[PDB]
Amino acid sequence: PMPPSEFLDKLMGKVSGYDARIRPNFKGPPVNVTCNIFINSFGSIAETTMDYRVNIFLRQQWNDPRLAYSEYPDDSLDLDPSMLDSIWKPDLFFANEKGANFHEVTTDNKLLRISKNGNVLYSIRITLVLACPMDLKNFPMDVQTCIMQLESFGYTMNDLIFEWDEKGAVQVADGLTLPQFILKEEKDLRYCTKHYNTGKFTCIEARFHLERQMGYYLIQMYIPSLLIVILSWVSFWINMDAAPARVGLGITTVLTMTTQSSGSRASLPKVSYVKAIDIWMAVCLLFVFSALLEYAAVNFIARQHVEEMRKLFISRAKRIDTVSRVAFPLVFLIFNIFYWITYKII
Amino acid sequence: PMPPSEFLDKLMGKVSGYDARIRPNFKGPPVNVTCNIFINSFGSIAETTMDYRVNIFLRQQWNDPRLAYSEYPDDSLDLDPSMLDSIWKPDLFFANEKGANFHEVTTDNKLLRISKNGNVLYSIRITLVLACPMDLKNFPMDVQTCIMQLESFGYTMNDLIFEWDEKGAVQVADGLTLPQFILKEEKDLRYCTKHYNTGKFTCIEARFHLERQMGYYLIQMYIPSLLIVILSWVSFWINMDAAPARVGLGITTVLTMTTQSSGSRASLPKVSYVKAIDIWMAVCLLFVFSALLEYAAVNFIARQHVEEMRKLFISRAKRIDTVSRVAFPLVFLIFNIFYWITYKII
Amino acid sequence: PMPPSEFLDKLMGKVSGYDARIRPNFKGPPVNVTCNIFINSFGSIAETTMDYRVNIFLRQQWNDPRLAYSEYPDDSLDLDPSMLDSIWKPDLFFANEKGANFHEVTTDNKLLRISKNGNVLYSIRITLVLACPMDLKNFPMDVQTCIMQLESFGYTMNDLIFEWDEKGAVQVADGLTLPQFILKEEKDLRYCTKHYNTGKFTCIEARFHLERQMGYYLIQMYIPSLLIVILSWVSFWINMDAAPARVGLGITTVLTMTTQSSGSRASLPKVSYVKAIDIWMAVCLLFVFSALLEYAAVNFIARQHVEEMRKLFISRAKRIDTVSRVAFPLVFLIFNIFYWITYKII
Amino acid sequence: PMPPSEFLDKLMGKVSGYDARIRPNFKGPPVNVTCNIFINSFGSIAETTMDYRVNIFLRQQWNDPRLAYSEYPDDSLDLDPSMLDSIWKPDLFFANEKGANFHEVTTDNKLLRISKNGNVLYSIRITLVLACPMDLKNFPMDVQTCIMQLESFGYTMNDLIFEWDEKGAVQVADGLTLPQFILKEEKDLRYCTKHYNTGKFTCIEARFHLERQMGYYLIQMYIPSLLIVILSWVSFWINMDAAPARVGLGITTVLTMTTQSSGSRASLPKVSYVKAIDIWMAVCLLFVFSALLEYAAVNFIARQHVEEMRKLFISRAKRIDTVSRVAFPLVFLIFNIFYWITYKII
Amino acid sequence: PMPPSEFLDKLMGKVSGYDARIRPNFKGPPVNVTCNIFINSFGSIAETTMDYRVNIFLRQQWNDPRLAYSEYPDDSLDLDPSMLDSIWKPDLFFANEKGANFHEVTTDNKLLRISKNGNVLYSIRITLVLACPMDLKNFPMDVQTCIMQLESFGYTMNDLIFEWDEKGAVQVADGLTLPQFILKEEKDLRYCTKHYNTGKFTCIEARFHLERQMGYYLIQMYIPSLLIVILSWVSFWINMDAAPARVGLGITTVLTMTTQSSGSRASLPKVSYVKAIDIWMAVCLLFVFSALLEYAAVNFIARQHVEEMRKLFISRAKRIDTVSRVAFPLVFLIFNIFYWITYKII
Ligand SMILES: *[C@@H]1O[C@H](CO)[C@@H](O[C@@H]2O[C@H](CO)[C@@H](O[C@@H]3O[C@H](CO)[C@@H](O)[C@H](O)[C@@H]3O)[C@H](O)[C@H]2NC(C)=O)[C@H](O)[C@H]1NC(C)=O
Ligand SMILES: *[C@@H]1O[C@H](CO)[C@@H](O[C@@H]2O[C@H](CO)[C@@H](O[C@@H]3O[C@H](CO)[C@@H](O)[C@H](O)[C@@H]3O)[C@H](O)[C@H]2NC(C)=O)[C@H](O)[C@H]1NC(C)=O
Ligand SMILES: *[C@@H]1O[C@H](CO)[C@@H](O[C@@H]2O[C@H](CO)[C@@H](O[C@@H]3O[C@H](CO)[C@@H](O)[C@H](O)[C@@H]3O)[C@H](O)[C@H]2NC(C)=O)[C@H](O)[C@H]1NC(C)=O
Ligand SMILES: *[C@@H]1O[C@H](CO)[C@@H](O[C@@H]2O[C@H](CO)[C@@H](O[C@@H]3O[C@H](CO)[C@@H](O)[C@H](O)[C@@H]3O)[C@H](O)[C@H]2NC(C)=O)[C@H](O)[C@H]1NC(C)=O
Ligand SMILES: *[C@@H]1O[C@H](CO)[C@@H](O[C@@H]2O[C@H](CO)[C@@H](O[C@@H]3O[C@H](CO)[C@@H](O)[C@H](O)[C@@H]3O)[C@H](O)[C@H]2NC(C)=O)[C@H](O)[C@H]1NC(C)=O
Repeated sequence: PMPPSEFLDKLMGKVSGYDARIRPNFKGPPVNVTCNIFINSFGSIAETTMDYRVNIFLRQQWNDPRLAYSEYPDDSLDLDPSMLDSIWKPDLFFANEKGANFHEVTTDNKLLRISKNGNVLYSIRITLVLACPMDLKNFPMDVQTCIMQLESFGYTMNDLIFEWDEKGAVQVADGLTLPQFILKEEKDLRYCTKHYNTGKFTCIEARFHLERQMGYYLIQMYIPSLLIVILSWVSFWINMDAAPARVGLGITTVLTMTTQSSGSRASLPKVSYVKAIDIWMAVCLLFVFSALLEYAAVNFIARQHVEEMRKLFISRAKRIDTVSRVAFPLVFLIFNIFYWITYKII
Repeated sequence: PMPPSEFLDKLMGKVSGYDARIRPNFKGPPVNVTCNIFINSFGSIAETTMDYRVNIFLRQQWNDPRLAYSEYPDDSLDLDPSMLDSIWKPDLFFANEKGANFHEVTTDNKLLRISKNGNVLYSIRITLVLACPMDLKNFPMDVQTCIMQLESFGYTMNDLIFEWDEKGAVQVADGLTLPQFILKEEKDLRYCTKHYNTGKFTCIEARFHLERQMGYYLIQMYIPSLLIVILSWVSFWINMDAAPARVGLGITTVLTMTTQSSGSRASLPKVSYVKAIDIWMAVCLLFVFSALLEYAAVNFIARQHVEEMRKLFISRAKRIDTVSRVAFPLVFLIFNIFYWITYKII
Repeated sequence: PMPPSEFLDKLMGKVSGYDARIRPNFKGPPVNVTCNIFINSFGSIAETTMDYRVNIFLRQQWNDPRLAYSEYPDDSLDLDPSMLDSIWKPDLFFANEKGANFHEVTTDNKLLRISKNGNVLYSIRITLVLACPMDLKNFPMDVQTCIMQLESFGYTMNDLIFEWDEKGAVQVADGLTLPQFILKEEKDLRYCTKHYNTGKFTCIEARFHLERQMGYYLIQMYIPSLLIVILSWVSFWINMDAAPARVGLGITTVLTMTTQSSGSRASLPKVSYVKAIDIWMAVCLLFVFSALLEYAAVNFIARQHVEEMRKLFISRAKRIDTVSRVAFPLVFLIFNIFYWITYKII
Repeated sequence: PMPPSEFLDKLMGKVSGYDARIRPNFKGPPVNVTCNIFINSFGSIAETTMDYRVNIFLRQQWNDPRLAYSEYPDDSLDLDPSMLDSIWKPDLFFANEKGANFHEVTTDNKLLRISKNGNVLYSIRITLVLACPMDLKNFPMDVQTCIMQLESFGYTMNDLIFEWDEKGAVQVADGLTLPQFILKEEKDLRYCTKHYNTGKFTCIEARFHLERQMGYYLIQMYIPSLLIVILSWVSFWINMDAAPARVGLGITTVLTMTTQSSGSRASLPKVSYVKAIDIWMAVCLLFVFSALLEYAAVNFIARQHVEEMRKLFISRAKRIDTVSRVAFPLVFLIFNIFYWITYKII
Repeated sequence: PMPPSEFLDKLMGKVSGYDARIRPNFKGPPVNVTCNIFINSFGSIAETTMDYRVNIFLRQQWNDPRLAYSEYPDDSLDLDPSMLDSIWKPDLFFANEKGANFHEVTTDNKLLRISKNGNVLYSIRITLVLACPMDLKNFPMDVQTCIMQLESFGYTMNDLIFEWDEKGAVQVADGLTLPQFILKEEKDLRYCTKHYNTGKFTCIEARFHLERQMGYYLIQMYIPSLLIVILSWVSFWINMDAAPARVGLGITTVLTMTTQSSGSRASLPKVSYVKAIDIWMAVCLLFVFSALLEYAAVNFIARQHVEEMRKLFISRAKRIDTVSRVAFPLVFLIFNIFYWITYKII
């Protein structure tokens, strides 16, 4: 006899003086709530909004001496979420929620079991859209650090303390991959204790290091910006002194270079500073604009101008072509060395 | 006399000791819940978010010996959703919900009938937005496998086991078509039993094989990329040695080829690897860029340069034109053989 | 004396044995619920999602012999939605809901009146986002047929039957117009009785024939595609044998023709088959691409090439121009006859 | 003594026979509910959906003789929204809701006070997304008339009548401006009484005349369409008889004119008819396309062609240039007079 | 003994005559509620909608003499949100809500503590989407002032007065940064007392001065608009009297200048007036269009035209080139001085 749901209504009901509005160990030491999470889903990391969506299993463990049964033979008593509002629960929240919700499909997704000595496991499923500030100084090569922090709202430090457990405080699902990022295995765990004019409130947080996948931006933004500089080096071969087509190749490789420089920031926040994709576009814009300034310098030296003088201004307008045909694969190559050593090391 | 709604309140009410917070066969064998789904709607398969929306009829069948009436003459007793929170129900959920809801139009869309021996049918309507990781290595020719899995949240393996029924575990509606995909008839059914630090929980899943319709990408992305290579072969005929228009056709078929290569990935996730639509664009980019590098080689050989020597540099700059007029329909044709046999077989 | 709300609480309350969980005519003939709708709003007919939004007044009429009062002098008793969950209601739903909601502004928008013999009128306001598969074979000239179907969820055919009433089963508001479509006056009304593994369930449906307004696509997509073919016929007049500008007009009218062919499908689903707007773009793409292949054929015949021989290759390269200047207004006109007779008849 | 909340529970509670399900003046004259609104926010007037969002204070005043206290000394008794569902309220709704909601921040935003003679003031805050059909025949110069109508849902004309009050039936906030429109001060107030097959229901409505701000469309769409016609008049000066650049200026001013004609309708509904911005684009498309047909006519007359005959065809191909250089500032100016007098008067 | 939750149910329950529907100091002086906020998150400041999203901690302090306990030994009694609807609360709302919500993750995020003398602290977490009208006369250099105002809804001025506290009435989080703006430290605090036809209602508000970051618009919109003017100055060097390429550089630098002038207002509201980014685009449009009107003036003077007369029309068409090659770096530089002194001072 003695089923658990009838027995546990005796443990927390009208008799035995249990009050769900009062924390355990009242007028004594604070409640030590230890926590760990299990990340089911991760991603949709937007940058116009600067937020990310996570789907976690928030597990909470504390001790409640009023729920310590002694004569019931089992070791754990589950509690379905119909009677979930009948015991004490910590008032945990996230300091960067930006909208969140539970999951209530076919049953309230809430887990609650009570051990013999009073250890209470409390596991719920939460979908969060957490805010993290994006630092985009070196944009295709940055390592973002987006955090999540777990505060108390109504209980101060002298009544309720949050801790991480030592046995794997952040678990990650097995095949959890990201379309644009990779989640590094080392996850920092530190304190974030807040001081308001109301009091000091407990806080624990977990950093997540997000490294980008450079392989996408190496296809769309780097190679067509490297192919268009080779396209601007075709103008050094067309008719070798003067043409109406070297102007047509000098203009047109600045046009789509301006479009690709403007199209590279189509889905980005309007940040105040210069980033890594800017000084790849705004330096390769010089290598396609100096190729048209050269033909403007050739067509002014060649068409300026006797017998002796004919040997002068023709050998001077050919010296501009056959030297800058090789000098631009030296200036563009010495920048391409300097660009990647600056950013791949950082 | 004895109406069912008054009779069944005797079966589960205050008398007879029925408690909806306690599973059937308590302190005994686990509850064997068998399930099958009926897909009403399918689709809106996004790839930026990597998710799909489904609209199912979730049927659940278990046995409850406390609900086994004997003296009532009927074989089945329906139960409207007003008294739905009064019997035991399995706490099923989806491990990749990503937000979901019920349907509550004109009545809570819930079905519940109880047989004589205790068999309980439970059919509800759920709209899900399920997550599936997209593998886009061969993008217009891939066969996606998007899954859905049905776990328990509060009952472990020794208390509740999920199964698929043998009589058509996944039904599909009659005229259910997809705008971009086709749903294959063979649907895999296997186990996905999860191990956490709380316990081990039951899980059953059903795979759906989604094959794309290549007919859309054969019109927008393949034929204008095949027409623009024919457009670049017009330059082998214009004035046959030298023109200011062969540059104008050499530049311009790289411009919109760059735009079509960039516009082909307008609604795609920023994946790290190269896909099948990339190495169709980034190889046909060579066939429109080598056609301009040829005229840069023709205009350097023809305009380089006597009586005997005049026969040399004219017959040499015409040999470049009349051979590569036929060689490029050999190189582009030998790639076009190699590109489709690689991907249509896989 | 005897107010209705006090009298009707006697009619359905604890006394007289009324039970809102039991259908009328129990253990007898099925309940014949007759229905008609009033479409307030219609439209926002998307095609990427293939759905439409409607705003209806759902009226339901059935008979309930337990509500047949006799001695109260009035003919009808209204029932405000505070006591709405106290009588029986049919569990109607829509088989293609895709999310829906009620309207609860300043009062629950629900109407309920009870006649003397037991006739119960029940009118509620529902906003639906209904799904309909789009058939886009002849896209600017198609007649779409989007339906809505009204099923029962928990009551089978032997307990509850849906019917349309004979007195105008679908009413439409007076000034209801659509931005892209016109709603035809003939609305089909037929049965859609579903067979599941649970039972057979009643279903009635209403077809809505949606004919497009071709006047939008006649301005944006047809006239600039007809103007660009006239633009390609300008090249037959420029210098009459050879120019570096006939190449520039031959290239450029393929460029924006490719963009307009790609821009015409900017807000469309990725369907597997070819549609009517495709073979207007992909045939007028030939009339702007054959005009450049002609000048490539002229510049190869003119620049190929004596005294007698001079009369040959000049009269042959002029014969190509002065015949195809008139032949292309014959080939483009004989397609334009064949294109519209195929689609305006269907 | 005698606080209001204890006194008013006597006025509407179990004693005195008050029933909130029964309208005042029952079996008598209908209830005359007078209404006025206060528009806090207005705007976000979309045209793809053809709707606008408003944020109003809906005030309702009626008479309830059962709430007419006599011996309590005050003149008004406020009623907080905790007891809001305990007296009678009219079932007002909007016939063009398209989704709406209340505001429940820190308290249900509901006001309710009861005078001595029975006058009841009832003020709530509603956010509406109201539908209005857009008439876009003269699109940048139209005066839109978007309405809002307030019906009853359960009470017919012989039980409940809506009226506007004479003392400012529509108030507008002080600094309420709009980004694209201006709200005219004259607001029409008329009746909209509906007839259904259920009965006839009361309805009152208020028209809002919305005049556009033409200053935006005068910058983006009119001046670059007027600058590009001046750009097409540059071709009458370049080399004065024949050039390969007059073709290049003739083609290119049709290209971006086609893009600006297509880009002007980027965020507009797909209406069946022609509008005012169309016949500014589709007439200035002629003035940039006839300028290229002129050079095609010049290059056919000049290059057609003796001593006497040389004076003929040179003075004939120059007569085309020097007359149409001045005739096009006469034809484009006589249309520009005719265009604005047609639309600014209407 | 005497736990707080049992003691406080005596303080506000059935005994002691406490009524939560009645404000403190009834029939006396008004309730002086003092407020201060803590901005957690700020931003997503849209301009098409003209709104911003804030995430605040709304603290409210007032005095309630009915809650002034005397014999309980503690100084403050917390109150969890399960009993939150049992005492009096001010009916605060925001006059520009535009939709808002609470936060209910793992507990209702509400704080409530009661001191000994009756001081009641009440702190809740609210997410707001507040409306502010944008003034965009000088668009990249403006200082926006977006406000938030806190009114009462049901209590007039003679019953409830809102105030700001003197001890830091608006606190901001530590590392709160914005992607496009910076939040100035001086925050104005003034009154906004409203007068309706119902009464006069209290209101307090806080101004937030938002200054833009000009560094984004200095990269995308200013440098490619300054590079294209240098690109138009290349045409003064190409062949120095006449070319078919100076037309090709005169047309093309107007094309993308028109696109950049249209693309700069891609995500902006359709305002009626001219802004700062307009008269940078619409003046640099003149410097790229007058460079083509010069070559049309050169090609008409040079190609107009003896021995003496040959020296006239060649020295006249070269005087146009060599003077306007230096005059345009004087006119564009004297505007660039006048443009920034006008706007950076304001
Ligand atoms: C929750 O965790 C905190 C911190 O782990 C516990 O506080 C600690 O409690 C112990 C025993 O009450 C304290 O030790 C005591 O130290 C004092 C000198 O400070 C001395 O009288 C004894 O040596 C005694 O052992 C310890 O100082 C204290 N630490 C802190 C930081 O407060 C708390 O007891 C835990 N509460 C529960 C309910 O488990
Ligand atoms: C739910 O399904 C499971 C699996 O089908 C059932 O468990 C099975 O129960 C039977 C009978 O209790 C077990 O057979 C027994 O085998 C043992 C040796 O293992 C031996 O003493 C007898 O031969 C006896 O027949 C069977 O092993 C067991 N299988 C597993 C995997 O546990 C369970 O009974 C079902 N529960 C209900 C309520 O239907
Ligand atoms: C709801 O509507 C259905 C169909 O209109 C009604 O069913 C019909 O009921 C009548 C009278 O009970 C049946 O007529 C009977 O026919 C049998 C032979 O079939 C014979 O014994 C008599 O001639 C008798 O009149 C009729 O067959 C039956 N039709 C069907 C398709 O079932 C039903 O009665 C209606 N229920 C209510 C509550 O109005
Ligand atoms: C609500 O407003 C309506 C309309 O303003 C009121 O109806 C009006 O009531 C008066 C007095 O009952 C009627 O006057 C009567 O006219 C009849 C001839 O029609 C004659 O016997 C007398 O001369 C008498 O004065 C008036 O006709 C009637 N008007 C309409 C259109 O029905 C109604 O009484 C108001 N109800 C309340 C509760 O204020
Ligand atoms: C809430 O705050 C208001 C304003 O701070 C308080 O109103 C003020 O109350 C005091 C004392 O009742 C008034 O002083 C009195 O002035 C009159 C002449 O006006 C004279 O008889 C005495 O000199 C007396 O001190 C003061 O005028 C009044 N101010 C206003 C603007 O009304 C109110 O009492 C506060 N309520 C609570 C509950 O704290």
